[PDB]
Amino acid sequence: MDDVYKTQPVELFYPGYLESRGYRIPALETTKKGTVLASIDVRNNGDHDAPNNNIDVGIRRKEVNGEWEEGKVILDYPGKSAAIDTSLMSATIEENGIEKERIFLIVTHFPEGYGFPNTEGGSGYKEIDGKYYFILKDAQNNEYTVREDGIVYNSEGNETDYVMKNDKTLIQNGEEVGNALLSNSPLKAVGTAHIEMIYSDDDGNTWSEPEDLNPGLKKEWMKFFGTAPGKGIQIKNGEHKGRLVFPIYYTNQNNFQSSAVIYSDDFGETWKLGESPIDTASVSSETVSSGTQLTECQVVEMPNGQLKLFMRNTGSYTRIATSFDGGATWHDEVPEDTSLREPYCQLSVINYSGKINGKDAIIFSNPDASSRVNGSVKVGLINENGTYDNGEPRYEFDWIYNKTVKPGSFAYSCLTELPDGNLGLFYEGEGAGRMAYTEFDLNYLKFNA
Ligand SMILES: CC(=O)N[C@H]1[C@H]([C@H](O)[C@H](O)CO)O[C@@](O)(C(=O)O)C[C@@H]1O
Ligand SMILES: [Cl-]
Ligand SMILES: [Cl-]
Repeated sequence: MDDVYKTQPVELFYPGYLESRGYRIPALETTKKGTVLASIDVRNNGDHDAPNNNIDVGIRRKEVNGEWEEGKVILDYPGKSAAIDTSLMSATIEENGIEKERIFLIVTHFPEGYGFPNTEGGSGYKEIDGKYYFILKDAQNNEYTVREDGIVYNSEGNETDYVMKNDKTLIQNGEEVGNALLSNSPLKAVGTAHIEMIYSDDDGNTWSEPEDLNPGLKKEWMKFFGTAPGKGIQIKNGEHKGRLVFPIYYTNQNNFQSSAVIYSDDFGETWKLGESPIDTASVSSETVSSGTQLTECQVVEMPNGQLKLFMRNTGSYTRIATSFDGGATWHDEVPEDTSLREPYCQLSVINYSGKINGKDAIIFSNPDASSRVNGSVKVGLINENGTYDNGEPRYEFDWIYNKTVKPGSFAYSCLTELPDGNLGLFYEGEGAGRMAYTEFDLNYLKFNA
């Protein structure tokens, strides 16, 4: 205790804050300017997942040597159309002679009446030539496409008297007749999972309008397709320096869940979908229908740029996948780590910028139990141990520290490194829909009660 740092937990979001009855799914990221960003599900109708819940994106900022600022809703869809599970990423690009910083946020989006349990398949788009067009359905399940200037075309390629604005509002004869995201609209969007993206150029003050990442990225055979909540990373070393890496997961036609990442090499302008660790020489994540499912995940980078994907799964212990091509593919051996008991809950893992006992290190946090209790933060030392049959080296984890930071209820959490080398933790567990945040140092993790 004598030399340890640990702040008493504070509530950043709670029932009633921003008029919301519920809050869930914490995400935490630090900017290059030292600002801490805390995004959350603004679950206005209660703690339940989609569907039947008006969920929005909220965020709070804490600049270096400053207080937590007021929370703001930065993405809000009509009715009970949900924006659920957010992920944050601070990333930079060498501009003219200025290294400029942009903050990325991706979130899963459902139209009204839909969520993970009842999602349909498809991207929500139809491809004509090389252009993807937003699909709309009438009550008779006929198909329409939104094209130039928002004009709605029918299945025969002829124009209707409908226009859809970018916020999915439907105009007919100069009158607003509905919104494509609502259960009561004459023309509805496909009831399927989207990943939407927003970005901020001013250290998190203001955010762009959502950009749908589905077209050309989500496979038509996918049903669920959504953000793995927490954070993404920008690769710092190796062949793929600068690549943005965002953990996601999806389901195929058998509703089997598979983890993956989407990545960008043009600073978020375009995105590509990498393989799942489910995808091997033997197994295809498109057609698999049995075995261990891999769902929510987080990614950390090795000293040479090698990627490690930590995955929530239907097994007892955390699964870790290894990528040699910046997340495009994963080594076909995906082992457990018997030091990371995994009771089917989201986890957090991050890179640590400084050496710990002369080694590069990562930090891990999850409920270390057979249920969502005993929130524990672990420190992993990185050790080389030979190379692969290929040329790339082999990294292993030494879990030296394993500190309980929440003996009672503990669910979703997200770590981040503070500008001073300390650690922040945005976690569920304090009860009554309260989203808690605490700070501590490495000595707090070394202490063994
Ligand atoms: C999009 C969505 O629904 N995400 C939710 C996930 C998924 O439902 C599961 O990963 C699917 O198996 O699970 C939670 O319910 C949970 O267990 O805390 C909360 C989270 O918001
Ligand atoms: Cl302890
Ligand atoms: Cl509760």
